[PDB]
Amino acid sequence: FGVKTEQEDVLAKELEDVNKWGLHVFRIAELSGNRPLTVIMHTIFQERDLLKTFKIPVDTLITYLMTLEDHYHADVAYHNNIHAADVVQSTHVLLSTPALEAVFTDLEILAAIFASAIHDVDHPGVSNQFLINTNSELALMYNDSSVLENHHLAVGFKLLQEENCDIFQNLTKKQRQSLRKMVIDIVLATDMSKHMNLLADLKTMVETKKVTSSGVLLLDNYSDRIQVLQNMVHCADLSNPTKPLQLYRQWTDRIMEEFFRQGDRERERGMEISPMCDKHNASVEKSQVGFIDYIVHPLWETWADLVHPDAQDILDTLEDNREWYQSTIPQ
Ligand SMILES: O=c1c2cccnc2n(-c2cccc([N+](=O)[O-])c2)c(=O)n1Cc1ccncc1
Ligand SMILES: [Mg+2]
Ligand SMILES: [Zn+2]
Repeated sequence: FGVKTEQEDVLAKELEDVNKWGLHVFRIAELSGNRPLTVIMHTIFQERDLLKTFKIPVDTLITYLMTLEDHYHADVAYHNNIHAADVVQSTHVLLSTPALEAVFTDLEILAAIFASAIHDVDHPGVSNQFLINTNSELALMYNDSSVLENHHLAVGFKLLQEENCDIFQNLTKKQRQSLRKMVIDIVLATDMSKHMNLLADLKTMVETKKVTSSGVLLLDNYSDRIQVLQNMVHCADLSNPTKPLQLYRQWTDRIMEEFFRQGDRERERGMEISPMCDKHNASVEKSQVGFIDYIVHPLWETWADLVHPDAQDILDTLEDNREWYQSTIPQ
């Protein structure tokens, strides 16, 4: 016809909030026919002019994106395509913070967004330790070391080889080598076993924080640049408690569903039930307050310092949600 369907128009209107924290990502998932990752990535690529800059054919991008999304598991409650789309969109917002204006190149931006899109692809909904303890083929391949995170990368890159999926076909070898290194460095840093070290180095960076009069951040070497990009995507990955409570509670329900399912599998197998995975011995409210106090608030407070005052509202929202859960603990 040449004109959008009414569902497509309603989807387009929702996507006008692509640059805002708290996008209605679950509504977009529904309106797009469970294509949140494809539609959100396409919108962001168009907005940042990445198709023109990197000479990506539009049909190749849509084909690759649909293929990537298809390799997230629809049966997995949390680590699915909706989570991927959320992490992409959250990274997209963080990249555009005033404190980071003109800091990153288009290739570095491409790296952060692509890494976000692929960072949990083909997740089975169980932890690295579950895969290790069962002597899974994946664990054997990857020597029990960042098993899932290595796999997410291998799959994200492998899918480029499917029919009309090589979205990097026009990049030079130099551009591809740089992009690849950045993407690998970012996704391997999403392993939660790397969190404390990652946070340690972010703190040190804030301690030595340098800024150019009219104060955008100053980053002079790859180590500093990649460190900020790694922590940015890690912040996006751990951004659920910083969103409006209506969104945050949906994510909590999903991750508890996934965790309890793993616990049920551990129980039926005679394995010890992993932390937070026992549906018969859970303290959801207590656990969220602990999660925030020990992991999420320390990370985000440090990020907020790096980009001060850009992240004040995000940090305020986190603190409100923390107090809500705290007030909800049965004594
Ligand atoms: O993003 C969230 C997450 C997001 C929303 C709600 N809860 C989350 N929790 C969570 C769940 C139960 C208990 C605790 N705890 O610290 O005691 C944390 C989590 O660990 N992450 C990070 C994470 C996500 C996926 N796999 C492992 C860790
Ligand atoms: Mg992960
Ligand atoms: Zn993730």
